[PDB]
Amino acid sequence: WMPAYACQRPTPLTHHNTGLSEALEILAEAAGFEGSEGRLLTFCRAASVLKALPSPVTTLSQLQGLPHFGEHSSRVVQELLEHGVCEEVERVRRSERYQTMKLFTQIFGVGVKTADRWYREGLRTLDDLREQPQKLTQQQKAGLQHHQDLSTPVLRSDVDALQQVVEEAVGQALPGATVTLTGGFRRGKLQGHDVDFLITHPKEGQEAGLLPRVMCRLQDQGLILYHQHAFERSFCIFRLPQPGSWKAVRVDLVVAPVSQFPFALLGWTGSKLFQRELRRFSRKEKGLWLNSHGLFDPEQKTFFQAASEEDIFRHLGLEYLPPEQRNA
DNA sequence: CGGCATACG
DNA sequence: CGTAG
DNA sequence: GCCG
Ligand SMILES: [Cl-]
Ligand SMILES: [Mg+2]
Ligand SMILES: [Mg+2]
Ligand code: NA
Repeated sequence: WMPAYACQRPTPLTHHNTGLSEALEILAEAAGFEGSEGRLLTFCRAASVLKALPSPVTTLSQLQGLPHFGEHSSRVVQELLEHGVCEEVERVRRSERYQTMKLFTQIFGVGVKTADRWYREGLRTLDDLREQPQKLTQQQKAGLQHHQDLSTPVLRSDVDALQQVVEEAVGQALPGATVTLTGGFRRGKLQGHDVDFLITHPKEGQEAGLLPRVMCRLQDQGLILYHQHAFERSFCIFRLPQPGSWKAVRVDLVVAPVSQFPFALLGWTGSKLFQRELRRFSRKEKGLWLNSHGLFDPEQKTFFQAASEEDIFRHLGLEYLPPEQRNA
């Protein structure tokens, strides 16, 4: 009675198998660092299955019949249950390759392919990167300059303050436009790496051209430490007040027309695995194509209208899950 | 075996 | 190539 | 790495 797709089952933020899921997610991350997207997906899916269980796994027996647990993931769990550590996981953790790829990929502007190239060139530390800055993109220069602040968690107190300043700019840019908190905070997280906001307007079409107007106003208020600048997604670094000072915070701003707002809200609320699984479910089980703009029936060549996330779950024949249960 | 989500900057 | 969930 |  464990469904195979993560979007078919509630996954709360906190659960009963934290240590086991964390170990599998190390292997998933390492698989991604080597370009093994299929193995990354299986380890992520197996980890997420454990997050959805109603109690702790105490015996290997309890994995039988669970989807995404075969010989490899079962052996990892068996060793953690019997010995408290998995040798494979500890070897990954200790490896120079894992540690450096993790360090490099957590820089804003650096992905797996860039990190891997730097690794092969012999680079290992952030100061190694700062010693050859003409090699860096301006986005990477920003990510490196701000790396320390961006490594500090954002608190829910921080979010409320940023939401207020974003609403002020949005209101001047387009009266009546609204700002909705999305991402991990909408799933109930008390901390985050960034803050995600979704912007729309109740009159279809009025949101066209909005984001440049919003960003120009935030920049004029001195709040933008970095951004890339027609566009509809902005990946920014904001100045957030602190006692006697301030800190840099990643903020994403997205604009959607109100007709697409439920699809954008669903996508930007995540989790990442939940959205991948939902889109896979849509296509492979229902023959419908889902993204953050809409839901397409490729046979009738028609888009589904949705007025709510509830509509979208119903369209897909899935029982509704609130954001707090999408923590796959 | 093929498949593994699907966009925008 | 990077970014997003 | 696992599923269908
Ligand atoms: Cl793979
Ligand atoms: Mg976020
Ligand atoms: Mg984000
Ligand atoms: Na990065």
